[PDB]
Amino acid sequence: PLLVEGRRVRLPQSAGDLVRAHPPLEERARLLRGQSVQQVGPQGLLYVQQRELAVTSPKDGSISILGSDDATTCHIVVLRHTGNGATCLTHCDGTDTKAEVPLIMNSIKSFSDHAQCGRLEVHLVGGFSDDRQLSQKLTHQLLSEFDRQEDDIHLVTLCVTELNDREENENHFPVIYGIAVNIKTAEIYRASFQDRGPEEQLRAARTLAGGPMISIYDAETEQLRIGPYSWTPFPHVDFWLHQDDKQILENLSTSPLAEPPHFVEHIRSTLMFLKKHPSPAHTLFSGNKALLYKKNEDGLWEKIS
Repeated sequence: PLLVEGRRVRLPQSAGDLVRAHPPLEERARLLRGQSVQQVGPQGLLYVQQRELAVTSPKDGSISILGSDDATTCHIVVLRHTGNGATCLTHCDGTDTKAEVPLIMNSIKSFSDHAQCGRLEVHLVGGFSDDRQLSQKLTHQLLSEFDRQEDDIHLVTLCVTELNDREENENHFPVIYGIAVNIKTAEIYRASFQDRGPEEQLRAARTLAGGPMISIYDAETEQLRIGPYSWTPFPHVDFWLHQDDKQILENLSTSPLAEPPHFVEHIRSTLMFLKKHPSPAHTLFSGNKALLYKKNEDGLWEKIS
């Protein structure tokens, strides 16, 4: 079940009510939202896209930071076992929370040396007071699915939906769009990311074409493993490529007036990839082999094999 201050949480309950009833959550939300946004460089970074999951631990000699960005209604989730340091960061968008939380739980529960020290701590960040109720729905699903777990999960950070909302000219949007977690130190902080590779477009196209949440990193070998992926031709991709920015925003985003400034540019690059690669299973991959990337000496991703 989900625990706060050592006691089970009553659900359903709004995130605002939960934080207001528990000073520790209120303090964490105050501090997190008050932090200035740090521009995190590529060294030792594993950037996690929407509908992706990455897990590793302090033993990792390649990755020291996990992060994700560009969350509007989406929630960034961090689950960490404080004893062995195993840390999983996931960028949820509400596609299948019921299936995604078990992916996160198993990502962490496989790690050994978990009984002598520490405990499971979960962190939820993202969303806003969007008039489609999408953020609120995702908050409810995440809290519910984590609470259904048998293991004790300690809710430490809850900065979602109305807690993450701001208003300008009567339009609402998120305060926090992105966060990073330092595997070694366990620090979670507001972050932005300029380097979101490798295979940025391929991974974006997979999600835009409707793929489910996937785990992208193999901690044992310290390798990003991308694909193989498969999809059918994206409907009317040419048509959507030739629409103006406004129609792209209103139709390919569920929070049209809250997206970051480079949203349309990024989705156009993704649509172009889909137009160029209508069926990638046998053209971007050979022998059902994944694309393998490792960190080089200077901390940047490099393709191998």
